[PDB]
Amino acid sequence: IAREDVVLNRILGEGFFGEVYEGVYTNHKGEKINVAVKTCKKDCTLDNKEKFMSEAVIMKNLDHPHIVKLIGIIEEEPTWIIMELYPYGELGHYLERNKNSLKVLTLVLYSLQICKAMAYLESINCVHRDIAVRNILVASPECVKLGDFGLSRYIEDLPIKWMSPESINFRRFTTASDVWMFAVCMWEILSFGKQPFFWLENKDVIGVLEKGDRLPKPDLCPPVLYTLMTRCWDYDPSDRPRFTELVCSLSDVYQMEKDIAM
Repeated sequence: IAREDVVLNRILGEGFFGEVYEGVYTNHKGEKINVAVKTCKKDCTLDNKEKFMSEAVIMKNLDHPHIVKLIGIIEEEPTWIIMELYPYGELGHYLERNKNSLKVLTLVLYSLQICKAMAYLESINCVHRDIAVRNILVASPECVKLGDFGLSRYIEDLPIKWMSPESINFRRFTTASDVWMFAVCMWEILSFGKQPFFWLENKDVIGVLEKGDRLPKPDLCPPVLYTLMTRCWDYDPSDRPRFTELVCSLSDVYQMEKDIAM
């Protein structure tokens, strides 16, 4: 991709490394595609440059239907990472807007799509750390895509309401802590974008969990899905389901629900 094929139109915001813009990419076929363009401060360390490109290389290579797509990378030295932009926007707002017309089948499907992307990351022992409806983008009513990795992976040695006990307490982040967090995101999806522990302050959260308390069953949540969430919320990471098993349970629930609705 040539720099002249991307035109920047406005500031989108500042991310962890720079300097993120909204732009238009023009295809070799001539199609105009809307894009986000992440940049890295030219006035920054060796190491941040490294990390900003490391992130670009992961997103480039994941190439998963339920992970947000990288369109290209301009390496030369005002570096642009060109990401696909999704005008349906964030899942949480999408679920809010559409609560009155969405069916449970659709929410199970979204949960299943994110689970598959996670099982892929799990296969390569790659920890995402940011599995939340605010960080998932609606490509189409048929397709959701998990967003950017949690930036804490770039900080040398917080979404507290989404995090496992060992993450909060001990800064531990494993595929197992991602499973805990995935189930919170499913809770959000089955609650139409409701924020987890919305009645608590961040400091309250660890106390409630130690006492064995958990997020309640969303009203429209299939019981099977709630007991599945409750297994993900085991204090013991090793007692938690792996994403591969989650993918099988969710597919089973999807096929069950699909028959129910037709």
